[PDB]
Amino acid sequence: ELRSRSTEEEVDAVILAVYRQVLGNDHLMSQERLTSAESLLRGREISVRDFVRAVALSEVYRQKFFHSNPQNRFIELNYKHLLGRAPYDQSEIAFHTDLYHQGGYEAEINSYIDSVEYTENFGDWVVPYFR
Repeated sequence: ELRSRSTEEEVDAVILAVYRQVLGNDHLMSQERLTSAESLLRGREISVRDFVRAVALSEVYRQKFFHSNPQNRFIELNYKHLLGRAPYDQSEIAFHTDLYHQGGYEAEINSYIDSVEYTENFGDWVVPYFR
């Protein structure tokens, strides 16, 4: 699914699809919906990537995958949700454990989202999907 201009139903589908990919489902509580960022995306004020980022940096993502998971599970889940793939091997897990230890939560999350690999596969306007 890609952005563009025709949207409306399309925008709606993009929004739900981002939730499904990044959080694992699109049936969240209303307190969990990032309605402000949804509005920006709909109004074309931010991109699909921006919206993916807002979801991954939200308290919803933090509580779902980060806080109550061992670090290596958090990392594996980052790979699956943000890049649409499992880590290639344990070296990727070691590398991001070091990244996290050194830069913190947001540095870790943004590493995937701003990555060349993300740009290459999804860019600014395609909803991430499992590859």
